[PDB]
Amino acid sequence: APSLSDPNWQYGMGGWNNPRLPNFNLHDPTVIGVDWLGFLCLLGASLALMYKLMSFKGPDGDQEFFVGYREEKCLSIYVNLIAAITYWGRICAHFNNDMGLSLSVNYFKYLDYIFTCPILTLDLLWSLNLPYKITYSLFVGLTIACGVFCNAFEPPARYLWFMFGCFIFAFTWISIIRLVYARFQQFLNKIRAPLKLSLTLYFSIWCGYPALWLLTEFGAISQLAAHVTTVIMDVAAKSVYGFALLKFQLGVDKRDVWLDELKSV
Amino acid sequence: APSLSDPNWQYGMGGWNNPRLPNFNLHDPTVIGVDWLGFLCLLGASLALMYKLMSFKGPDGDQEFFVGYREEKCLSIYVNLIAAITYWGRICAHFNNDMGLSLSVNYFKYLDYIFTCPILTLDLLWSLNLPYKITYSLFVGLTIACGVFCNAFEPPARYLWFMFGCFIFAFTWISIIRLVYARFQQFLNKIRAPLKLSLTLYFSIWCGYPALWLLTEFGAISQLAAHVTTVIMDVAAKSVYGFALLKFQLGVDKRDVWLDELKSV
Amino acid sequence: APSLSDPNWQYGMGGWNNPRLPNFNLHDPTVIGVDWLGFLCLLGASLALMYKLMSFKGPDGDQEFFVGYREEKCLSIYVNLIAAITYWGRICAHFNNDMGLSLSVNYFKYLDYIFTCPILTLDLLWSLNLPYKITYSLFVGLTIACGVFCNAFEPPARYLWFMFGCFIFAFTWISIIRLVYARFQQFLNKIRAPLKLSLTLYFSIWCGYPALWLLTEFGAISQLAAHVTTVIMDVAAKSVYGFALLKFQLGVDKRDVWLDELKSV
Ligand SMILES: *C/C=C(C)/C=C/C=C(C)/C=C/C1=C(C)CCCC1(C)C
Ligand SMILES: *C/C=C(C)/C=C/C=C(C)/C=C/C1=C(C)CCCC1(C)C
Ligand SMILES: *C/C=C(C)/C=C/C=C(C)/C=C/C1=C(C)CCCC1(C)C
Repeated sequence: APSLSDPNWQYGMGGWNNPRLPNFNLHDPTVIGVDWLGFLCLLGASLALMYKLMSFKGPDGDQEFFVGYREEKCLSIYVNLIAAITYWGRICAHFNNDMGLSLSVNYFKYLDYIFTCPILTLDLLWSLNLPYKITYSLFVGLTIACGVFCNAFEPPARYLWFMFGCFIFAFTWISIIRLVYARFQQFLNKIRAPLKLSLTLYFSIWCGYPALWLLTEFGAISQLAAHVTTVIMDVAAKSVYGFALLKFQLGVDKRDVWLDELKSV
Repeated sequence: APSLSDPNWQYGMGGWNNPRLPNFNLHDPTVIGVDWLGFLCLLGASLALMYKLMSFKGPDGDQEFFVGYREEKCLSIYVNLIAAITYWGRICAHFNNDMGLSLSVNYFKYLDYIFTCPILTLDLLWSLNLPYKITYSLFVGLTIACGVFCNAFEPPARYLWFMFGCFIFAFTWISIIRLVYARFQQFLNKIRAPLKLSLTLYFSIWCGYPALWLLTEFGAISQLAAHVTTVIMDVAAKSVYGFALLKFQLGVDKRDVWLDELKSV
Repeated sequence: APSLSDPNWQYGMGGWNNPRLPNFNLHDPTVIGVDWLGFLCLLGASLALMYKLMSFKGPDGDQEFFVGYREEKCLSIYVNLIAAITYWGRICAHFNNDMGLSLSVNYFKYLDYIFTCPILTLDLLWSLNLPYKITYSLFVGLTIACGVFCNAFEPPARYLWFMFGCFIFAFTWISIIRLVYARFQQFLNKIRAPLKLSLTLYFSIWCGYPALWLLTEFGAISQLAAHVTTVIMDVAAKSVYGFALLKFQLGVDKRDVWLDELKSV
């Protein structure tokens, strides 16, 4: 009796077809332009990061492959490159008239984030030498899986999965923010306002994904606007972050007095 | 000519439909109750482990994030949490009348074990400082993949995959048991009978999965009884294990004389 | 309007059905024999590597589990074993008349390579102590994913994915070859011609995969010949490599003067 096809519901792209959202035309000029812009931004950021890292000769300017033997510094590059590949799929799907198996790369919403967000969290926590560097990465991965199930499934299980992922993300993100603030309250030793604004806005960009999902679900924001905003948030979250960290963890052993093991909060 | 739909066989939930097993009603009160109990047990165990670990301040009571900078101690928590998420899916599938895409979380038998058993084996071998700590984890993962293919496929390939996974598991488990006995014959220095009973019964719980599959396949044990027994075995294998290890590897560097590199068997 | 089924194209095994290639009879005696030979070769190589590694007692002949506590030496074994499992699936699919769900193990071309090539690259770069040991592993993985999408999708997106994977592989492989030549120009201190021939032919075997795909795509080489050549290339690339490295990185700490961190190219 159990089956994957409930005959009381409709299905389409990405799983359950919400009866209140109209069909989203993936072949609109706005969508093609925005996807091209996102792919170009991510690929350019990845190439520039790779050039700036591999070309670094070390603090004393004699160590070829200085970053090659210190792999944790390259963790940013992958986060961009994988994203670029995902966006490349979108471009391919438009050359195929947004048709057939080519859509499979981005068929399920938030699935592409499974291979990026955990690595971004891991690199952010490793760069600042913070505790629970992988535990929170796994928690973010489970959040992404919860979101994938939520967007794929029918209303009841969809909302239950959303709630599960929401508490997991809330706990992990509050913990990460407290750790990062504790670490950065030592750096302060003009920079204060810009640093605080950058930190709070970077946290807000992450917090804005579930807000966008909720706005899209109940017909507040249109699907086209949601797509454009999602592309902008992905670019802002991934491209800048690596460049911001590049001028910070270059030519260091990552065990300085500033970045020693966190003590007393 | 090749196709994924052999017209000489029937198909249903989880792949091939055995013509000798009746359809298993996933919407039975017993199944809902047992799945709720399993989810509650796994989630409670995960939360209690997380609280007891993150709250540990170190041997001298001055190291906040003592476990945060020693990640290998948290490897237990993930094993539970992932399991809980899997069980959460079951609960979601019952709120959706055991219908539609919601079943996809537990569509394929033993697939959920792919992300838990390797981590459990890795943590068990790392805690006791034993050799081949990852090789046996990968072997267990390949065993889980073999079981997934076995349950998914039609009789001939099903039995061949079962046989392959069976020898892999036999070799890996005998090796692990010999290593664990060699390590624990030093600890003995009242505890002997309880420790031996706990160790042998924990090994028996792992050994009982293929036995349950064989009993279910040939109509000895009913599918409902198999489901209840599988839930009990999962709880026993995962919830207790972490709590048992918690009072052992707390506030240590994991390189003591007892847990030095194994020598002479 | 978007759907995974473009009605202007045909579909079959592995995704898009090329209208210029005839249906490939997977139940031909040549295919069964070649798959059996490949499975036997990979499994025998894995078993012999495992026996020769686990049985090593260390440089001074007193360290049981010498390789067990030095895991990076076993990275070869997994590369073979996983491959064997994949080939096992093929054998299973022939016992099921090349029918039904059993084909799912090898439904998508190059998907099986996702879990082998990255590990092979990682082990090769780690054994010689070379930089970017994981970055190039991830690049090879993304190349394999690009190839999977290329073979799965319809002509336009297929060729675009092929081009993307082709540049990624070109960059990564030229970088790896330059690093390996730089490392091995120190070893030279009769061996020169055999070593150079082995190195260049091993690189050529890797370079020959996209060449085989291009030859198959445009009806130059027949599908049966492509299958046999692919099996031979897999055996040559995986079985020999581990045995070649076995007599090199046995009973060493992997930080000798020859294998110190690469300097000045
Ligand atoms: C580059 C892409 C990034 C950083 C994406 C991040 C995505 C999230 C943090 C998503 C979070 C979600 C929840 C907290 C609730 C469930 C829905 C999600 C997946 C959108
Ligand atoms: C928490 C869940 C756990 C520990 C599950 C463990 C499962 C196994 C050890 C399964 C083993 C199997 C075989 C040895 C043969 C093939 C069938 C399996 C997968 C049930
Ligand atoms: C044991 C199997 C091995 C080593 C397989 C290796 C495969 C490749 C290096 C494949 C490379 C490809 C490209 C560079 C272009 C796209 C097509 C591929 C995947 C065949």
